[PDB]
Amino acid sequence: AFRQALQLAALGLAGGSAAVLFSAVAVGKPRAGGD
Repeated sequence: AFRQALQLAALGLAGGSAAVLFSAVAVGKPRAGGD
C-alpha cells in the first residue's frame, strides 16, 4: 500500500478548503476528463 499511503497523506494535506469549492462549482461545471 505504498501508493495508497502517499496518495492518502497528500489527500488530508490537500483536500479541505479546495474540496468544498470543487463541489460547489461542480454543480454545473462540465466533466472534461478530470485528471
